Amino acid sequence: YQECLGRMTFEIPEEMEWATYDASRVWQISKGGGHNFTAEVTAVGDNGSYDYDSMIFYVSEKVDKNEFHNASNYIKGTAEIYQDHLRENIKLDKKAISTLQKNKSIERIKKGIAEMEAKIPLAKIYEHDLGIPDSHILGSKNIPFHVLLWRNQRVYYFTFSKPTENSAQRIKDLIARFRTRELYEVPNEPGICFPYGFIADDGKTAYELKNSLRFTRTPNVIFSLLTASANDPWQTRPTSGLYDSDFRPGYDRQKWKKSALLDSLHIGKRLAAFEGWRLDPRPDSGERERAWFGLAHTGGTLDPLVAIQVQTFQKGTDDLTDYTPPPEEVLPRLKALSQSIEQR
Repeated sequence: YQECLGRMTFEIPEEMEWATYDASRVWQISKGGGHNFTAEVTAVGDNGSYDYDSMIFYVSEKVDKNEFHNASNYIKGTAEIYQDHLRENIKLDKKAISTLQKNKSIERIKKGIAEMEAKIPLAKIYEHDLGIPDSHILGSKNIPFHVLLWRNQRVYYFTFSKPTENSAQRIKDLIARFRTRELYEVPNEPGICFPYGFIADDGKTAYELKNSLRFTRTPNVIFSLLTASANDPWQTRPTSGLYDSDFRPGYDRQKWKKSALLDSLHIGKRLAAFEGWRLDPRPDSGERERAWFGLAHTGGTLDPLVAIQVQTFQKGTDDLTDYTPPPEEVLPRLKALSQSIEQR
């Protein structure tokens, strides 16, 4: 009873839920942050990167086909808002130059003008027909980047950061190897998985993936899983999307005690330390809410980096109606999943 991410796979001790891009924000997937579970039950940066033309890519939860069109229309919309913004900024500096000539620096301004004046025709978005069904392929007049795919009630958004003069053909070649997938369907072929997605390939292209899981019966704990090919170009470290509010929580030291949380764990057969912190209510204060955090990782250097970030969310932080279970109830099912990890 498996599932995969990146180039590996793992069994699951029961029901689990992938974090997917928010249904209510699919219209602004163009502003891409990351998948969540809820609005506030989230890891930072749950998406995917792939060493095609610097590709970042996401996958939404099930939405109506209307959001697919909204996404495309937001891209087009913000792109002419930009132009307007450039057009007025061009004038605001032209007014600056004259205020100046009243009295070499004006030179420096006239280029900024000439260079955002050249930006204007390229800031316009157009639709490219590359003969792809149920799609919105947007881009400049010469070059496509941005691909929205409508597939099984979900939007899939791929966006290319370093496109080329040959982008049209490169986008049609890659999409050809894309394929939807369903929960627990494990491909039998070189490729990289993400939630409900898959991209067949040679097994040689560099990648970095991160997406959180949730045991459906324990919603308050999430497991951000992180994997990247060996010595990846984005230099993604085991703490990649973590940031320090996870390392030192804010708690009032008088009603909750913050004790270090130290354990050990297996990924494949390699053993790695899981070390983080832990929050529990002192016996006197009448509190039940708990919180813990933890991270294990095996590099990284001759095979893919695999890391596990765990974090906790509080009761009433969304649709969460119970207190966080303490780690001794979650960790066994985590270690079980952890040991089952293997490449494909």
